[PDB]
Amino acid sequence: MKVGVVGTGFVGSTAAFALVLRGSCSELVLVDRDEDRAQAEAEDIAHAAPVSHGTRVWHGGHSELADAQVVILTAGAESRLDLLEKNADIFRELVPQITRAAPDAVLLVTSNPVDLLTDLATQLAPGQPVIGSGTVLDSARFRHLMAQHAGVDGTHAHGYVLGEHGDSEVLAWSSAMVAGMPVADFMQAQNLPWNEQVRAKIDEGTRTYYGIGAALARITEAVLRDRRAVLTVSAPTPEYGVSLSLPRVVGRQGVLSTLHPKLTGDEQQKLEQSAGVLRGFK
Amino acid sequence: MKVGVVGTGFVGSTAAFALVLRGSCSELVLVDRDEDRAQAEAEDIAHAAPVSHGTRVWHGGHSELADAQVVILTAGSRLDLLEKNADIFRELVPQITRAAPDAVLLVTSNPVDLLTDLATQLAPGQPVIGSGTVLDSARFRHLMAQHAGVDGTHAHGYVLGEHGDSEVLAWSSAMVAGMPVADFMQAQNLPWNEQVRAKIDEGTRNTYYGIGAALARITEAVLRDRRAVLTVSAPTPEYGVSLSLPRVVGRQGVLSTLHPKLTGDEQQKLEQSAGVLRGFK
Amino acid sequence: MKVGVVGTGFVGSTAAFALVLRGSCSELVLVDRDEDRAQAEAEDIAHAAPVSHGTRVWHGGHSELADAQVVILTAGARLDLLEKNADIFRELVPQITRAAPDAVLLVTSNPVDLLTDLATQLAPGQPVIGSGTVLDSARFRHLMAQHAGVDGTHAHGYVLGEHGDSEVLAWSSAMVAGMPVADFMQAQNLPWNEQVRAKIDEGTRTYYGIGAALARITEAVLRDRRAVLTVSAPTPEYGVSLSLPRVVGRQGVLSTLHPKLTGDEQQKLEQSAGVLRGF
Amino acid sequence: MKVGVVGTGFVGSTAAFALVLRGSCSELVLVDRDEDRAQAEAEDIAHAAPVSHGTRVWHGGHSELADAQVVILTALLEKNADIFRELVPQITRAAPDAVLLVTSNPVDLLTDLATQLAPGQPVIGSGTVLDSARFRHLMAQHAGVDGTHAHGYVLGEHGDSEVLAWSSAMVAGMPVADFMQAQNLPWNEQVRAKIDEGTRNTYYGIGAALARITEAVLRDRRAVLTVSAPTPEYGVSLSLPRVVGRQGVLSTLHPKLTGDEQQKLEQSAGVLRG
Repeated sequence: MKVGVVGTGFVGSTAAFALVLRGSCSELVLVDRDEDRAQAEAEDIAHAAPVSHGTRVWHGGHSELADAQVVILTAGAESRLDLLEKNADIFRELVPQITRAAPDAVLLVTSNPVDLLTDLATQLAPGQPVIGSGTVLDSARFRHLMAQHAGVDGTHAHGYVLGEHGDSEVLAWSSAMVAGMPVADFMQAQNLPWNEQVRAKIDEGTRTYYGIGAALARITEAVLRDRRAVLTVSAPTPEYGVSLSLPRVVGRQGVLSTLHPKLTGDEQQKLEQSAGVLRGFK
Repeated sequence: MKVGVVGTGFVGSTAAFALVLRGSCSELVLVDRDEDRAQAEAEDIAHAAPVSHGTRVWHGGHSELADAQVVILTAGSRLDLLEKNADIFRELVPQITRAAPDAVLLVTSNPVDLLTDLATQLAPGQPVIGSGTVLDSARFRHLMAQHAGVDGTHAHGYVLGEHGDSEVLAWSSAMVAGMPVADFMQAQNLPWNEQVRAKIDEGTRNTYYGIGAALARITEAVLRDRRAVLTVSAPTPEYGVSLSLPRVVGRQGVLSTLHPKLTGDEQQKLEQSAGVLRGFK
Repeated sequence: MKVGVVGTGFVGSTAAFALVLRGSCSELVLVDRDEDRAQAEAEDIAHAAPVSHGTRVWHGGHSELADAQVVILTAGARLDLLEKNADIFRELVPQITRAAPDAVLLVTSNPVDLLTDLATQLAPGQPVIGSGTVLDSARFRHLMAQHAGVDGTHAHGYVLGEHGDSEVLAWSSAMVAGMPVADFMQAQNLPWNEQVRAKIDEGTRTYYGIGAALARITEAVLRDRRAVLTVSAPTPEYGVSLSLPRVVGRQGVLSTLHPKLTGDEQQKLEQSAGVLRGF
Repeated sequence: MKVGVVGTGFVGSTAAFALVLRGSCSELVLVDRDEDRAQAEAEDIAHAAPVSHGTRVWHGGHSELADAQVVILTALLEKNADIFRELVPQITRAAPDAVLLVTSNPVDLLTDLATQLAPGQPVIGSGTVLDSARFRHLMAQHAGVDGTHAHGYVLGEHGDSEVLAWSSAMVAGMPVADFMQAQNLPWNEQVRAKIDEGTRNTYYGIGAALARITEAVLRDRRAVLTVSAPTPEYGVSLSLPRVVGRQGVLSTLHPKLTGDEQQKLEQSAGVLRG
């Protein structure tokens, strides 16, 4: 199981560290324009590998991505709009280099804006699975906070953050669930406080790169182990004409299917306004 | 984090193996009447420890359980098994309470439900829990998830009541990816019907790897105070017996009980299940 | 990463349990003549996989070994004992080579040494390894470490030769924290004598230990770990398959490291090899 | 198992991240003068927690270290002492039993200081732990084998003045040189000089190393680590190989060095006395 990360900024290297401490893969290659930085991160992360499951780590050029199952594209560079078209330029340079070396690797895009850059990466790489990290972390926070308030472990909480990664994203309260009940219903049965204030609180919370680092590793593990995990990753969503975060089953071949949630009229509305924002910039 | 397991039959040693392999605890004591088997299983399991986290394994008498956070009690006509097994418990549980009065007692011997009742009275003022239907609930989830084409963590569902032929599958509350299981099958256009459900029901009602691993999960829930929702067996006043329902489990043991909303039929089947146990009790 | 285990007696199933619970592989197949047992143990072990890294577990026929990186051959039923398992091997190994021609083949049946020789014959052009003295070497280390009072990673030592009573403990190279064990024991002012050392030698000479060892060998291959393991392989200097320390990786044994032994240890070794030369 | 970290600079939060990712402990408190920083990272890190270990992570103040088994102090020496003089007593206040793991530079003297401020409590510094680990990793890499089969210590003062004990360097139970000879791999003053550099040189390695030291404590493992502690045959706090457990340093293993090796060591000892 071999993984490459392109761009060893903070996100790339935190993800690489997470992958290593976790034993997610057996080979990990760091690839960056600033070779030296790549060199230094690789060598520092190396002396960390878990005995029970070591990982060859090293830096190299794009040709080293040879046989990567997953490549995590973290490369990136004032209006959101010229962050957008700087990174588009960087992407047009890199993605073809990636496809050249690892034509079959699943491409995991994380640079901001992730949704639009996932769209770009998709067109620059038509014959490859391309996925954006999208709202994965935020969905994870949404669940973590609900579970924290319910007094139960996080695996017992279900909930999605949908749409555009950012202020525009939508919390699908309508589908939020704890121990197999709608959240309101769990809170009531447990005589715990639930209301607009508590939800509003969670809302501000849902919205360092450790969280994203770990998340990127879980998305990667889902692929590496052909896992069919449900993750709200960003992908081209034809109903909306743009790449967006919805829940998607993820495994070795990337996105295996997309299950659009049944939203309230108000949630569905925010979602479409979200999609509009992205349509323009696109 | 210290764990003791009493009675080193297959279940106890398989659990211990699971505990050590996952690094669940840093200290593990095997306690058995047959002090040579105990020492063998302890010296053998001792080898299986994972570097990235080691565990000190050894065998001892009941005094060695001192300061254990969890003790797994595996020592063991149904009615014959039961009383024969109750006698053993009346001997052992007090020796356990002697050595570790504030440890969580995890009962796994069959019949687990009634023996959890017995243990609870032999050891008042100490958290007591039976493994109950934990493994069955897990199978139930695993089978739905496998049929849904999704990882098991996205499946929710309980097996309630008596551990055995009488346990109830709470279909009414089976959930996948946030939806009722059928609604999810309808959304993925996967087959869902009585026969699919009856086949899962067979796989849920069935070598001790499944139970060993579950035993470790419950244990880890306590050691790490994780607030895991597990269908473990505890005395349930509404039924006057110890049976399995979903319970939040943490360091102090059962922190609360979540009585699920069942269909008439299920509640009916649960009460009959409780009757059977009152009958032995 | 896919592994298939063949023959689901206690060793194979314990090995499978260890692999699953540590997440050693993503994909695991149990294959046995007794397909009912295989199905039972596969369904049970499946229920036992940690959520982080999951493993798809199932049972099947030999054709299911398709694309295994490692196949653990544990099938088994003295000259007679040997002649019965040889027959079984002559039936199975070619089935394995059929479906998984590039799998590393990890032989554990007894006698492991001679059967590793047989399997090597039956499956040329494919890495073949026997579990040999891997577990024994681990106990040897564990027991010294336990007596020295330091974690086991800081003990070094090999059990060489024939798996069994004839196996050789290479005391002459035993090491604790980078020193010869005697020197370590003296520095820490602990007892070291013929009576302590024979009690260790005793604990060195249920299947949890071997299960976990088999997993470790398998993980070495799956991850290409370049681990030094005293596994069994044909050793031309002795004309038989024997346990020596070997660097084990994705392609199996990458090299053999012949240890320096005392004249006495080298003797016990060649005596050990003589026997096997008989079979 | 409870761990707290004082000071959530890079070394602190990378150490905590590593603890949380490996599920090394169940509770983890970040304690910092800058409570806003401590708050997110507790919140961000909240998350890298694997499901099947798993850890409660939060921010708070010194009182919140209560019942900690290990406290990692990551919060120049001149200034850093004034800070220790304020914090260590606050730590000893709340967590009197905790093993005190000092990591700030200079870690050696700042360990001696902390030992002063906190008697009757195990105190150790991270010392040369990371460097001993690089040293071994680089030999192993060159030998073509896994890191566990390499043995080697970096001794003395953390920094430019530390001693690689080439005299006891070992691969697969042999002297590194003897292994490279048997394996037919190049070994020559040049190769070693390269290793030397890499050995003695971003906070991933130190983060992971801090976590491994913490786990040795938390799990009472009896691990041999080259941590810094007051060493009475040098009058200063030094890195030697020491057996480490739940009660901190259980013993000290003074390695047999060449005259030239013991040379640099004793030399550095004095450069320490001030």
